[PDB]
Amino acid sequence: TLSILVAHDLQRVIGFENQLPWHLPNDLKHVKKLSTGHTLVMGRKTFESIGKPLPNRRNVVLTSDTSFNVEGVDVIHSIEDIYQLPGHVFIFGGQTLFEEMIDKVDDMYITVIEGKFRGDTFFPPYTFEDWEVASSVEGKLDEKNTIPHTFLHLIRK
Ligand SMILES: NC(=O)C1=CN2[C@@H]3O[C@H](COP(=O)(O)OP(=O)(O)OC[C@H]4O[C@@H](n5cnc6c(N)ncnc65)[C@H](OP(=O)(O)O)[C@@H]4O)[C@@H](O)[C@H]3O[C@@H]2CC1
Ligand SMILES: CCc1nc(N)nc(N)c1C#CCc1cc(OC)cc(-c2ccc(C(=O)O)cc2)c1
Repeated sequence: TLSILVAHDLQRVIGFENQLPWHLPNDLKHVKKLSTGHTLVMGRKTFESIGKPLPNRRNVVLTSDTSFNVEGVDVIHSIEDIYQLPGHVFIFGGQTLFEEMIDKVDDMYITVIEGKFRGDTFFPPYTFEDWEVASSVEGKLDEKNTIPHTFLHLIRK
């Protein structure tokens, strides 16, 4: 399976100045649950924003840099390489990769952050006319998760 995995706000912001604009531990756990034991594919800038590979899953970075080498990271150099990756593969970021892959993926796991943040990085527009809602689960608010958020699993019609 090829899936998108993304958290975006009400205006599809996903990033600002190399950071996630919000602090939502529930969503980090969501990502850990979905992608542990599987594969994340991300563009070079997203990887550098993170700074290191995420544990207990395959980390694949897409770059044109033939010198790029990071222990624990597998490098690919073309979009076509993604399709040769075995198992459940999650397109993880950023804006550029999402723009390249949104018309190709089977389904999307979206965390909708119910706020309006300043951003410089955006998920591409999509329409629910093209996507069936397999599930929609509101995240719980608490001490450490203080912005409303909803977990969507959308499947291409
Ligand atoms: N929540 C997120 O996903 C976040 C992502 N990070 C943001 O991405 C922000 C905007 O840059 P963006 O172009 O969207 O970055 P991504 O696609 O990760 O990475 C772009 C890089 O992937 C590579 N490029 C993507 N498509 C291809 C491709 N088709 N072939 C070869 N390389 C790929 C290429 O790397 P390279 O310059 O080292 O060659 C390209 O410049 C950038 O400012 C990063 O900060 C945010 C923090 C939040
Ligand atoms: C974790 C945020 C996130 N949520 C969902 N649902 N989908 C995604 N694709 C991303 C993402 C991403 C890229 C990214 C950028 C970044 O720049 C600072 C940081 C992270 C990040 C931060 C914390 C953790 C963690 O503690 O588990 C993991 C990734 C992750």
